Amino acid sequence: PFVEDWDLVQTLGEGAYGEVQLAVNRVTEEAVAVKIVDMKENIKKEICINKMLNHENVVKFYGHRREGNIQYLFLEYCSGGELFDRIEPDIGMPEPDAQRFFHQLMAGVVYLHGIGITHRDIKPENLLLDERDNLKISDFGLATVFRYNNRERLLNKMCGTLPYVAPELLKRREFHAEPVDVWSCGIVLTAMLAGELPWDQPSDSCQEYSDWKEKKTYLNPWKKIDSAPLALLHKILVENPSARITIPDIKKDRWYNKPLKKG
Ligand SMILES: COc1ccc2c(c1)C(=O)N(c1nc(C(=O)Nc3cnccc3N3CCNCC3)cs1)C2
Repeated sequence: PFVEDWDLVQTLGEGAYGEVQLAVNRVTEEAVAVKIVDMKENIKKEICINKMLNHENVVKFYGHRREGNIQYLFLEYCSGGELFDRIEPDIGMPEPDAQRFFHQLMAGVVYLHGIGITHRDIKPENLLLDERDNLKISDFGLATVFRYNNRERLLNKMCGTLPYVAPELLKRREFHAEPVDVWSCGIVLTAMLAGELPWDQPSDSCQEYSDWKEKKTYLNPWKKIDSAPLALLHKILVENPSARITIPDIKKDRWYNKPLKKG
């Protein structure tokens, strides 16, 4: 119905996380997003993490309010919707659009990693667009601290979404946070340029993944991707996280720096 001065007008999504509604102030007409969670900390950590975020490519956190067993997180509304909906199945989107979104995604991720936070569930469904089609990273429910007091801590928990998770997450007891988020970004880039995900999961039991390791790029989705961006994907989707390209080096990539124009 409504929270304090805000009216909940439309459902922007629902799942195990609860539900997200578009809240409109009856007085000012201002619009924000409200995440409603049933208590039925988990949310405490998410709240603490959101409180430390301040970046143009990260969904802003305005505050929260508790009402019994119900917790309300006030977040930045993104009228452009989910990046997922800009990906035409089997087609993808124009390369210039994909490059722009990728640059913005990198900016957001560099920001997070800079403050010692890893997102852990980067995928098109969690990447939102504002009124100017600027990309914003959302959903910090799986986010965690991987660097504190200049000391890195390896991760061990299994979390994320199979098609987007890095292989080491499935094979190693402990692993570095950063290369996992980098890998997810590479899968997102693949989806944007091909309109399809490369594999159900990055395992040996997965034929699609095995095909990629053997470099069978004459197959989909790789055959749909231009040589320049494909060269970047060859550097990102590297099984060994230690050999995987880092963000500083992604920013030096030929395709990343290629001027593109639609149309
Ligand atoms: C215009 O159409 C839409 C459609 C969907 C959405 C919006 C606009 C919009 O602003 N949404 C917003 N979602 C958030 C947010 O923090 N969401 C969010 C937070 N916590 C867990 C899950 C979340 N979402 C589930 C749905 N996919 C995106 C992430 C902030 S704004 C979701």
